[PDB]
Formats: sequence, C-alpha cells, structure tokens
Amino acid sequence: PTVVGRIPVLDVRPVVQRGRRPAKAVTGESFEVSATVFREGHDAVGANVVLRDPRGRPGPWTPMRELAPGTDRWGATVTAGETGTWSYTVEAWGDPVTTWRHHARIKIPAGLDTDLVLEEGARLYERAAADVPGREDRRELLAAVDALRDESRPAASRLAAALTPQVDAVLARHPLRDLVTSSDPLPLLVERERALYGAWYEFFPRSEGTPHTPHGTFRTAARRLPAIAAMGFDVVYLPPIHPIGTTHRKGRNNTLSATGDDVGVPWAIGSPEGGHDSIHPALGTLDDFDHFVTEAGKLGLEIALDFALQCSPDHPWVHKHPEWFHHRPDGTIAHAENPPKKYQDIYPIAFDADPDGLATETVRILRHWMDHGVRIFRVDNPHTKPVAFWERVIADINGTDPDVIFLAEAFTRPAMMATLAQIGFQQSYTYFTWRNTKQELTEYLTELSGEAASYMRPNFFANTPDILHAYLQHGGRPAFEVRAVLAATLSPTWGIYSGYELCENTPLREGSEEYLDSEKYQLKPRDWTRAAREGTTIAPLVTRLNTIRRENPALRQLRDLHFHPTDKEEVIAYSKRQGSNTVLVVVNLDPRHTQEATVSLDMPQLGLDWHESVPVRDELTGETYHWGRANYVRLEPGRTPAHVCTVLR
Amino acid sequence: PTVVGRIPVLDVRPVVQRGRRPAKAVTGESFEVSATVFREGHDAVGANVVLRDPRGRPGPWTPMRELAPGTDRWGATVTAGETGTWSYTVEAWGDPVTTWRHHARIKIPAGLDTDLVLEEGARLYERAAADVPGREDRRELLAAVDALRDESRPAASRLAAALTPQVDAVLARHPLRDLVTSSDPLPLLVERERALYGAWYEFFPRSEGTPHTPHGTFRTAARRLPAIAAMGFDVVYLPPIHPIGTTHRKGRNNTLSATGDDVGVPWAIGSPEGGHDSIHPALGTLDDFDHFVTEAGKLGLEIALDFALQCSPDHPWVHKHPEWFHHRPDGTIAHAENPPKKYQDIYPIAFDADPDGLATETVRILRHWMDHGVRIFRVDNPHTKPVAFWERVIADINGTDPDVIFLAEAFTRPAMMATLAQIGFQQSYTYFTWRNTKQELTEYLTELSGEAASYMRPNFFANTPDILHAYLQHGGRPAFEVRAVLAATLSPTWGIYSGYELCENTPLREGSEEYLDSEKYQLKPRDWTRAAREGTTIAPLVTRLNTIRRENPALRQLRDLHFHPTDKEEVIAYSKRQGSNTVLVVVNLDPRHTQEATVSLDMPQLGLDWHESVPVRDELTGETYHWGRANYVRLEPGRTPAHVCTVLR
Ligand SMILES: OC[C@H]1O[C@H](O[C@H]2[C@H](O)[C@@H](O)[C@@H](O)O[C@@H]2CO)[C@H](O)[C@@H](O)[C@@H]1O
Ligand SMILES: OC[C@H]1O[C@H](O[C@H]2[C@H](O)[C@@H](O)[C@@H](O)O[C@@H]2CO)[C@H](O)[C@@H](O)[C@@H]1O
Repeated sequence: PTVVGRIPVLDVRPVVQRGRRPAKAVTGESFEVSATVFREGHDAVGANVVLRDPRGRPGPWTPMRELAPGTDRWGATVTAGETGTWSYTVEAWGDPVTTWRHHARIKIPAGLDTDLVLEEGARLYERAAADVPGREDRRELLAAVDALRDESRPAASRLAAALTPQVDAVLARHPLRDLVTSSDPLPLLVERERALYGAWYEFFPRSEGTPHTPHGTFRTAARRLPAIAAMGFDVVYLPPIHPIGTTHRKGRNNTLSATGDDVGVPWAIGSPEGGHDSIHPALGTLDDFDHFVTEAGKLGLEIALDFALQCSPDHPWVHKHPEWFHHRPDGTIAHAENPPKKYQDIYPIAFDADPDGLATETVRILRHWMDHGVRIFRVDNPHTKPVAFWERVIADINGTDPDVIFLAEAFTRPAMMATLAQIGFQQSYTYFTWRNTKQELTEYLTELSGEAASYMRPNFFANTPDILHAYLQHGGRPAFEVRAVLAATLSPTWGIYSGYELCENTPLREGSEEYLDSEKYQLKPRDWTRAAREGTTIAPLVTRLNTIRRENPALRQLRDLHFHPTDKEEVIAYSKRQGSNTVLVVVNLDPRHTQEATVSLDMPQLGLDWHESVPVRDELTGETYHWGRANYVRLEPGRTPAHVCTVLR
Repeated sequence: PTVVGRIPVLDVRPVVQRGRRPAKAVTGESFEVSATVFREGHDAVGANVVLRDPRGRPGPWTPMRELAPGTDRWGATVTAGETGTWSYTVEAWGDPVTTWRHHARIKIPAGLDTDLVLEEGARLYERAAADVPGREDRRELLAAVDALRDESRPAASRLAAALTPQVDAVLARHPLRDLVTSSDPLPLLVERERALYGAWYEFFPRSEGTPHTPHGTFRTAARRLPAIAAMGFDVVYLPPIHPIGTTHRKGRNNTLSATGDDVGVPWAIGSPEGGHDSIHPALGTLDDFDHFVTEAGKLGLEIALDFALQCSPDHPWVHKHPEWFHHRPDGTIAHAENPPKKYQDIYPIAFDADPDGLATETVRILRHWMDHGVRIFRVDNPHTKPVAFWERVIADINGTDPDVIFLAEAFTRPAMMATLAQIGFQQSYTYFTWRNTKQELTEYLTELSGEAASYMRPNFFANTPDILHAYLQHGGRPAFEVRAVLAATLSPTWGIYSGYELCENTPLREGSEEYLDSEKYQLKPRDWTRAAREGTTIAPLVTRLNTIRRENPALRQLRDLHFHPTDKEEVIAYSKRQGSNTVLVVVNLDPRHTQEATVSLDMPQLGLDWHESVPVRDELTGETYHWGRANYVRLEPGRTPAHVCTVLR
C-alpha cells in the first residue's frame, strides 16, 4: 500500500501536533480547511471538504478553490455546529468536465476534430447525469447531451448548449468526480461560544465592604454585580476565595512582614481554617458563595474562579502530604519564585513523588467548585507546573464535563504558551499589554488571527493587578479609552481588572508595572457613585463597546481580520467580517496629540469595488459618514479615541 | 497516556509527510536533527539525539544545544553510516547540575545559606558519580563531593572545587539527566554516495559513428568513453537505446514528417523490432551493450539508462495491451503533449484500466536492464504518470535492490517536484538553468540546501538537449565557463549534455531554448580532435572542476553552504565546508564585462575571528592569496570566470 493516493491530497490544515491533538472551533465559528491537491498530467482537479459530526454524519457539499495561482494550495470555509469531537476530510478528484470544456472552447472554433470532441463531452455529461438525484436537473443535463450529439446543428451551437447557466448550476452542485481520493481524517474539538467570545471583569470581593465591616463579604460583594452586568460583561473573575496563610504573610505594597490588620494576598492559599476547597471565613460560608453565584447567574454573569496550585506554609497539605513539596536537606521548603519576583508567602508544589495523588486531589477540588456552579477556571501560572499534568487534568474534567473552560495565565515564552493551548486550555492570556505601537499590534494580531487560531483563543485583559503598562501610566484617561477599544475590537474575548474604568494609573515607582498600594496586599474601597456622577469613569465607553460587540457578529470572532493602510504611524485601521456584518475601526494610538490621517481601504477585502462608496455609522457617536477608497480622519485624544464603524447594509 | 511527556520534546525535524515517509541521507553525510525542548518552571534542560542503525544499535552521545536564545529550539549534527533504514529519537531531560551551578555562583558570594547550598551540590554530584563507569572519573567527582562538604574550608573555595575543568569534562561526557523523555522515532533512509554526489555526462551513441557508417553503434560509441572519464565524470546518461517508431516519426529540427533517411527521436520508443526491453538494431545487440557497459565500468563510469514510459504508435504494446492507452470514441489514441509542446510521434500511457499489469511489466523491464549492470535510471517526465505508480515501482525495485537510483526529470510546479522526491526519487532535476542572477542563485540554493535537502537531492545539468538558456545564447564561451563553475560548486551532483564543452549556443530561433539542428532529430558528428588541438573546448576547465570536487569533501555535500556579501550585483560569493575542508568561490555572473568588487567574508561563518587573515589557493590557476574580512577581486570574462579557492591548512 502506498502513502499517496490516486489523486494527491497532502498536508491538510489545520493540524495540531501532527494530528495527535485536535484543532479547535466553537459553535457557529467559521474557518478555512486547506490542502495541497494536484494530479499527474495536465488535466484539472477539484476538491471538497467533508466535515463529520460526533455521530459521524457528513455536512453539506463544500467545494474548495485554489487559493493562489500556480500554488496547488486549495481551501474552503466550513462552520462548526453542536459541541463535541468532529472530524474532517478533504476529497480530491479529477475534473474531466472542466478539462473537456477548456479543450472544446479552443478546438471547436479551430475546427479540430469537432465530432469527436462533442461526442466525448456527451459521454461525460451522461455519466454526470446518472449520479444526479434531482429529476429536473437530470433532464437538464440529458437535454445538453442530446444537443451535443445533434449532428444536424453547427459545432459552436452544439457546444454552447453544454455551457449554459443552468447546466453550470447543476454541475456546480453535482460534479462528475473522477478517481476520488481522501485524506485520513483529522480531529476537531468544538466547544461552547464562551470559550471564544465573552467580556470579563476582575474584582476582589473583600474590597467591597462597609463602614462597620471594611472586609467585604460575598453578600456585600454581590451588590457590585448589577453594575458589572450593566457594563455588558459576561464573566466575573474572582481572585482566590480561600483562607489566607499567616506565616510570611505579605504587608501593604509587597512588603515582607504583615502587621496586625494586614489581610495578605489571596494567592497565599491555606491555613488551619481550610485550603482550596474552603471559603475565607471573612467572606462568609459556602451558602453565601452559592448566593453570590445565583445572583450572578440571574444577571447573565458566569463566575470564573482562580485556581492556583500552590500553598501557604500553613496549608494543611504541608503536613498532610509533605511529599507534594521539595524539601532541602535541612527539611525546609524553598519559597516559590518568578525572578526577579519572589513569593516568600507561598511554597510551590512538587509533582514527581506523588503525581497520581496530586492529580486526583486537583480534579476533586475542581469538581467541588463545579458542583457549586463554577464552570470556568482561571489557572494561575500554569507554566510552573508540568505540561502533561495540565493535559491529564483538563482531559479528566472535560471527559465528564465538556462545558468547563480553562484560561491559562502564562506570560512566558511562545513555545510553552502554544503548547499549553494545544494540550487543552480553551483560552490563553497573551502579550497584548506589551503590544502598544501600530507595528506591534499589527504583527501580534496577524499572528493570533492566523494559524494560531486553530489552537489558541486569546483573552485580552487591557490590565491586570500585576500589569499596569507604561502606556497607561503616561497616557492617562485617553490611553485607557484606546486600549479598551483595541482589546474589545481585536479579540472576541477581552477583560479589565476593577479600577481600570477609573483610569487608575499610579505605579509603585518609575519603570514598574505594579500599581501603587496594590489591591493584592490591601482592601481597596472605591467611591463608584461619585465617579459616576462626576464623570471620572470610562464605564459608559466600556458599556457601549460591549453593546456594539453584542450587536455585531463580526466582533464575536477572531480569524477574520484585516489591516488597512494609513499614512500615519500613530493611526491604525482594521476590519472584521461575519456574514454581511462588517465592522471598520480606526484608532489613534497617540494619547497626547490629535492625529489626522488618510485611511486607504482595501475595498475588495471589504467585498466592494474600488470606486464604491459605502455608508458607515460610527457606533461610538451615532454619526454617519460615507466612506470609500481614501478617507480623511481627525481624532482628538479625550474627545475621540477612535472610530468604531459598522458598514450599513 | 498523555501526548506530551514529562519533559516536553516537540516537533522533531527533519520530518517528511508527518513521518509517513523517511527523511534522506547518504553514507558519511552530516545533517542537523532539531526539536523544541523546554520544561516547566525555571530550571535548566538538556537534550541529545539518539541515532539508531538498521540493527537498532545506538550511535554515540550527541548532545544538543539551543540554536538561538529564547527560541527553545535545540539542534545537533548527526552522520549517517551504512545504507539501510535507520531511525532517530530526541531525548530531553532536566539538567539539575547546570541549575545548581547557576544558583551556587550567586548565593555563595552573597553568603546566603552556604552550608545548605553546598550540601545540595554534593548530593547532586554523588548521584552523578553513581552512574560514571570510569574509576578515575568517579574518583574525580567523589573528590569534589568531599571538598564541597568540607566545612572547615571557605565557601568560595569549597565551591570552586566543584567547577574545575576536569569536573566539567566528566560531566560533559556523563551528565546527570533528570526525567528523561523521548520523542517517537522518525525514519531515515540512508542510501549510497552516488545518490548525492557524482558528475554526469549525457551523449547520444548514434552520433559517434564513422564516415562509412554514420549511425554509430555501441561498439563505436564506446570510443568516446575514455574522453568522458578523462574529464572526471562518474555517470554516463544515454537517451533511449530502443527501436524507434516509423509512424509520425519526426524529421530534422522537430519537423512533422521525416524524410527517408531521418533517424527520428529516441523517445519515440518501439517498433516491430522490439520495445523497452530491446536494443535499436543500428546500435547493435544486447551483447554489444554488455561490452559498452563493461568498458564503462573499467573506466569508473556507471551507466544511467533513460526510462520513458510511453510508446511510439508501432510499439507492440499498442496491439498487445490496448487498455494501456486511452482511446477516443473513434478508437484513435491522442498523441502525448506538454503544452505548448506536442509529441505527435508518441502515445501516453493510461493507468486506470490495468494498473497491476503496468506495474508488473515496468519492474520486469527495469530488472532486465538491472541484470545487465544498469543501476541508475533517468526517468523521463515522471509527473505525467501517477505519483502512486512511481511510489509503488520504486518501492518494489528498491525492496530487492536498494542501490538502484532514480532521477526524476520533472520540470513542473513545486508541489509535484517535492512529492516525487518524497515518495522515493533519489534525485531530482531542478530549476537551475532558469536561475542566472545573484538573487535567483542565492534564493534557490538557500531553498535547496535547507529543509528541502531532507527529501530532495538535486542534479544540476547546466544544459540538456531541451534546454539552451538565453544566458548561454547571449553569453558565449564565458557564459559556459561560469555555469560550469556554478553547477559544479553548488551541487554535489552536476551534469552537462555533449556539445556544452564546445560552447554550442545557436538556438532554433530568437527566444527559444531549443538548439538549432537538435541532436534529438539527427545524427550530430563532432570533430572532438580539432576542438582539442585548437583549444575551442572548455573540456580542460570541466576536467579541473571535477578534480577539485574529487579533492575537496566540501563540494561533495549539499547542506553546508553560505553566501558572503559583495558590493557588486554581478559578483557572487559563497562557501562550503566539510570537516576542515573549506571551499570559497567568487563568480562574476557578467559574461561581457570585467567586474571588480569587494567581497566581505562572514569570518565566523568560516570559523575564524573577524581580524584573522587566512591564506587561500585559487585551484583554477594555482595562485595563492591571503584573504580576510574584506577583499578586492577583479574578474575578466574569458580570462577568469571565477575564483574557486580552498582555504589552506
Ligand atoms: O501570594 C503569592 C503572590 O501573589 C501575587 O503574585 C501572583 C500574581 O498576582 C498572579 O496573577 C500570578 O502571576 O502568580 C503570582 C502568584 O500566584 C503577588 O503579586 C505576589 O507578591 C505574592 O507573593
Ligand atoms: O519522441 C518523443 C518526443 O521526445 C522529445 O521530448 C522529450 C524530451 O527530450 C525529454 O527531455 C522530456 O522533455 O520528455 C520529452 C518526451 O519524452 C522531443 O524533444 C519531442 O520533440 C518528441 O516528440
């Protein structure tokens, strides 16, 4: 048996790990399946994609086209339906009708062998007719057969009868395929919409308390949920909600020794009060948590819990499972690190003495929170635990509960970032915050929206508790407006960490990405009511951005994206499409000066002729414009960060 | 089981067809095996390549290194030995000694936990000692253990004792490897030297006849062999040696109708006298052929026969196996084509009615010639027969006779060109003749010497009977000199078609790549003696080039090649290396004007410091120079085409 078939079909894409892991989609998501298809000699080939659902049922006729001339690379778009494990095959075949047509159109006017040529076409068309299930369509092709064979009629006339629009339509739908050859099937994991699309808000429940009880509880924190839902968010990400250690507890601003009232860092998990399956007593009980989750659900909010596989020195695991830690020769356990950052308040887990025990406990813990309605886990620093460990855990959890979504917070090198997605993380954090110039943004999003989208789904948090970028520090409110627009329009998942709306941008010191008086080490009450009435919050822009996303399919996908040229380096333009919805975005990346530029639209890439002039609406302002090939913009920081335009139907 | 192992080892290269076909080498050839290797957390990894022979025996310890910083891409060079099917694996592992060393060098001067750090080092070194088979080497490491643990000595001293040259040497040879993880094995087909390296000469035996009998025989053609071997060639490629049809025979200069004496085209195979297993009666008998092959062998010449799976209309297959042809409805068989080229004198084969019959006959035919000492076949236009057909044939023939070498004459699109090599053709014809500028040459050879070298071995014929390039047409003798130097220095296999030496460069017409009065359609006697005495042959240059190749290992490999910059667009410079042999070539691509240029050598890419000045010899002239970072050259067409320099030892 040979490796190559009768009609070569090679290097089908997408492929992940040579086919040992699945390519990814979500319900309703479209992507391109490609392959290299050609044959011996000079006749035409054709190709089609066969998509098969979890029950093995084939999808519709999906013909491919050569993507670039001379390349022999063919592609077609397909769309994922219900969730589960699917497969895809490319079929390649000889296309003797296109071949015959080509020769006939030349030979018949040339008067070469006209009778023989016409009879050859007749016999092809007859075979094409025997396959066609439609009776009307069959009649249409037999009619052409008769005409081709009518030796009383002129050659050019007989031939034209085989090339009519309605003959073409039948053959496009039901082609004569010679020597059909199939690739081996490749796997596709189709997951729920939220895996790709959703808007995330991160906050610390303990900061939302009262005058009498400063340390907020799940019952007091629940009062923030309505305002979070009204901003158009879908997911609430909570830092660790468990008891927090007392030994080597950190004080305010990442100081080494906590004083009497200091609350410490949520990520220092565990004390005699409980571990990863417990609630910090100052937040309340598990019933209070249920109330929180229930209230969230009624508002259309899902909860994402933080999962940080690490311990404070007071965690019960320290004495109950000492072999889950590496002990130095004097018995001590080295505190965790991410240099030059030190985490003196925690111990990292060791995985090589009891991997099975660690895996079993981990899935028990996740299943506990799952039983309480948490169907999304934000995995803290996954890259400091074994890659195969995450592979096994996710596979175990999705085996019984395929809706559960894991987000990898791995700010690390590309190989690890990619591998973590490929072994099963539904979402990844990304380099977004360190991509601030037009060249950085264009390059990174080209990468994210290209081949990487077969395995990685990005979550663009414009900030986190650990990341306050210099761009926001030096930019002020107009920088916050820009980044919000970008994150929200460039990824179908984006997020902010509470305080972003208020444009909090004071660093620990010059050249740091830490916030001053960071919420990680202290309660951080905020006067939300005053910021609203005084207008010192960008919460209305944020709300508008999420509304636009909810109203425009184009912004709920990743892969269709294109950058249009502009004559200003500060000014970036791009477009996204889904069916007939097309969103056009122009952003001024300069937060200090007004920028004017000419934006030159790739009109065909919008599906328009070059000379066309289509109307748009800037959904940020409601204002209408008529745009075409070349368009003047003028964007004033503080007044307008961008144009976020929909092309009017 | 998980897809990733304990220490990630991903995307091992080379790989061909996702591992479904073997990567290629020949005996004594070196190539790079790479992989993506990393681990969780911040500790050090290491990696090594395990190469296994046909009996499964592992080769030597072959440690890998990260190929560039931050990339996590690791590589090592391996070398193929005896012929057969081999495999290769990459092992990745934790490197705790490098890790410890890093921390120890910082902590010990810092005075941080010196006793604990030093005891930890001692326990690592002890475990490394337990594995070391050498008794002296073991003593060396135990001695360091003792010093590390000597608490009466200063910290920095104890530590220095673990970091000596002789401790380093033992650990480089026998490292402590944690958590060893292996890739799945990938296949490597190792073939004989000729598959990669050899010089080829093509000529028509029928042209070497006498005044009395113009149509030469194998016995008269054998007289050209000494001259061919004296020019330094290893392989003689003969056009088809079989009877030639009379129906639609072509006349001189590709005219449609032959006149009474016209000999026709050798590729129009077959007549009542015999087919592909027969000898044209005017060349003599099978015994005369044996004499020719024996005489060749004594001169160090192997024969490559042309194999053209096609028939004249008078071939016995036409009536004996009509289902090996496609018949139109009137019974006729359309003549073969490669548009706009027409081959009215032959029929192409049809493969879909009797594929088993065609395969059986093909291998019988090849085996017949194999039994008569032909171990190399030049396959005519393989891309007009099914890819899987060639896969099956080659696999059948190499199954019993692995030394047999097939050369694919596929001047076609890249996908087919690549696929043909990947399914088993040992050699391929290339785009060489259509690469004439420095940018063309540099780009194409970069491609050929990179990843494509894991499946394709190029044969650079500077000309063929079908290809006389405009460059030679317009260039004259100095162009022939340039292209000879390029072909011979850029590929370890090159070739010429007889008449190239004489600088025959008259085309059929302006803008054609056909020769006028082409040897395909007529006997073409040449006054070899006169050319020699009158010095109008570049035969001596050709000889010198093959001598230099025979004397310099660097030129008998493909993959090590590097282009050095020059300030002239007409002037190209490159280098090739194998062990301590380094060849440096500078060519003036302008056949009409002298060019002077400064050539700026990548000194490190030669393995020298920038300021070094190493002597060279121009092997074309014998002249010595001293070259370094920047060197003036002056190359005068007709006097010097190029400098072909060896770096002196
Ligand atoms: O309590 C441990 C540690 O928590 C914080 O660092 C986190 C960070 O916020 C997470 O998102 C992620 O990067 O991992 C780290 C630990 O899980 C504090 O910033 C740090 O000072 C504290 O030691
Ligand atoms: O006699 C058949 C046909 O042969 C030649 O074409 C060859 C050519 O020499 C080969 O190098 C390769 O291109 O395949 C062709 C077919 O075997 C003649 O040049 C052509 O005129 C002739 O009809």
